[PDB]
Amino acid sequence: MELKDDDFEKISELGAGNGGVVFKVSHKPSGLVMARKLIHLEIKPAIRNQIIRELQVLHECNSPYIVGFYGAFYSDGEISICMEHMDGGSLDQVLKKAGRIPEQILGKVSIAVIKGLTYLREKHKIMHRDVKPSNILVNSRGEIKLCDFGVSGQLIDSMANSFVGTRSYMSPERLQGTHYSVQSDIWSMGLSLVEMAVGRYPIPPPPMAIFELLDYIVNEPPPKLPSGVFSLEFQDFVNKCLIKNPAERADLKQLMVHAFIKRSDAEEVDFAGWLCSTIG
Ligand SMILES: O=C(NOCCO)c1cc(CN2OCCCC2=O)c(F)c(F)c1Nc1ccc(I)cc1F
Ligand SMILES: Nc1ncnc2c1ncn2[C@@H]1O[C@H](COP(=O)(O)OP(=O)(O)NP(=O)(O)O)[C@@H](O)[C@H]1O
Ligand SMILES: [Mg+2]
Repeated sequence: MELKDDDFEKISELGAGNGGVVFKVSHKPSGLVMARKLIHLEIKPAIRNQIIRELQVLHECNSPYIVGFYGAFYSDGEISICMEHMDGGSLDQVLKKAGRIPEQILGKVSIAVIKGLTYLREKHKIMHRDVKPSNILVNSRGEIKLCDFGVSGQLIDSMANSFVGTRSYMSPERLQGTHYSVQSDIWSMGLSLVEMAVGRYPIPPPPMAIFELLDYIVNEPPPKLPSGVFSLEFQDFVNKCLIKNPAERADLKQLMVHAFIKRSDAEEVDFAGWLCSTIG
């Protein structure tokens, strides 16, 4: 869209994670209100421009289930990724205001997440590589969209994601040296669903620093939903997502026809209204 740091004006901070900070900004010359993610990396100009070059592909993403992209550029040691502003935030934020999320809302989220993944896989042959509650954004129109996926191979390598932060959604196969695949996103999604359903990160079942957590994941059995509160469909769905053997774990075709999804797809759920009310 042709953006440059002076076009912008800061409205407020939407939040920060381990690797960056996101601002709600005004893009003055167009009038657009967007979210601006700033990423700071101590890398040589060569690979940096390679990142901005690779990030340019986000322009060709165009799906109801994928967050909107406006442009990526570099300035002042910061890489800027400029997005559709999502007025409802991430599901990780909603989760703090709501404590936990209803399995009917979660069925809608799953249908969104599944469709978004398939879109990225069918249309761009990229895997998401970071499906978690904080990377699922919602807005007051009741839309549910994925962001922060691995569009840039250079950017992935530079961020050394795997050891940072306190929670991990990495799958067993990956932490045992397997090549990355869509199955690994299924595991992430199920672990996400469990976390959003019960209201806390499932591993371990009710201090653990990253490496122990990672060891715990490849060794202990997978997390499961509690015993009385959720339908037996929702927990078979989540169970089929968290099968430790990627061979057995369900795939997107299978999940899309699972009992839980068929029902959720039919249930008349007012997500926007549930949202503006849970957080207003
Ligand atoms: O922003 C990111 N992650 O957030 C961390 C920094 O706050 C981000 C990270 C990576 C690299 N990566 O790929 C996933 C596996 C782990 C990993 O390290 C990447 F390739 C990206 F393109 C990113 N941004 C991004 C993508 C789509 C939209 I629409 C908007 C965006 F901002
Ligand atoms: N397009 C957007 N619209 C509104 N809020 C956003 C948008 N993108 C990101 N955010 C918020 O900005 C904050 C940080 O996002 P982010 O930088 O990716 O850290 P994170 O994904 O939460 N954890 P991590 O990826 O490990 O650093 C979160 O609270 C998001 O909900
Ligand atoms: Mg994120």
